[PDB]
Amino acid sequence: PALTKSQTDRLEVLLNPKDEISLNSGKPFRELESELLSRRKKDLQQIYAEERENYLGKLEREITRFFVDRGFLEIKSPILIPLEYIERMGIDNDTELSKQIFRVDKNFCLRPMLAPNLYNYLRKLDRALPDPIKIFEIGPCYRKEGKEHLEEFTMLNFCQMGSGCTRENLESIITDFLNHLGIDFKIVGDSCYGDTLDVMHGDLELSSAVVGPIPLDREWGIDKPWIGAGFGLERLLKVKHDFKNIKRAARSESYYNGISTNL
Ligand SMILES: C#CCOC(=O)NCCCC[C@@H](N)C(=O)OP(=O)(O)OC[C@H]1O[C@@H](n2cnc3c(N)ncnc32)[C@H](O)[C@@H]1O
Ligand SMILES: [Mg+2]
Repeated sequence: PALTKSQTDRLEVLLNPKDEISLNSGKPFRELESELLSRRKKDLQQIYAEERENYLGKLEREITRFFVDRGFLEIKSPILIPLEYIERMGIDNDTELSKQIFRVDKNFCLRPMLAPNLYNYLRKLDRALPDPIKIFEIGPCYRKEGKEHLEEFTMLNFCQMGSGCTRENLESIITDFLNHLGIDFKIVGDSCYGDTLDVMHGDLELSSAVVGPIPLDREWGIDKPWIGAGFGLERLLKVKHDFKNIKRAARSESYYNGISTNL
């Protein structure tokens, strides 16, 4: 008897990218399932015996090291932010991203992006720190949203403001970063300040990057050249570990380092 679609779905939960097992050599479902359960249990046992690190935590630590070592100040800013910051980001009450915001009270929301707090840090730090100002943050962001989007995700955003804010410098930082992580990519932009660049892995967007200045800056009291980019950590993990589904890379009770916890 052929496997049912439901049975196949169940085995796929238990399958890890490089399992050499074949789902069509006569073995009944129960046997295939039992084999995969054994393997996934042994995977968790191995993590628990040796490293004990969560991939999302560990990636955050590796990225933090990378940016700190290259002169960028580590920021930890609020996750719960004023709703006014979203409007000030140019996201109107009729925009599609406006419908994706998780509101919390009359006045607050879960940040859907790192830009507003980083804008405020850039303005504030310009009074204390020498040119150029280099900062980054990694942490949770939220958007009401498939196989590439999560409602709860983790962004890296880095910024430089003042001298050296060129397209070439931005591309070089992106290039050093992803070659450090071991992640294949191409940078796409219309090749003729103002530019947005997409960092792609095949069809998957890893990042949107901006060469400022842009008109939005004045809303935030910023009037200097700047460059920056945001990367989703769950996307980076998905690519690095070859997960078929991004939910395997997320904060989750169903997956641990891309291993099913329903065993
Ligand atoms: C001060 C200052 C200025 O600083 C800056 O603003 N500097 C320039 C950075 C601007 C770009 C960026 N920061 C941005 O605005 O969000 P995005 O919608 O473009 O998506 C960014 C990335 O987040 C991930 N991502 C987004 N949505 C999701 C999701 N639902 N699930 C998983 N991953 C996601 C994914 O990797 C995507 O490519
Ligand atoms: Mg984008």
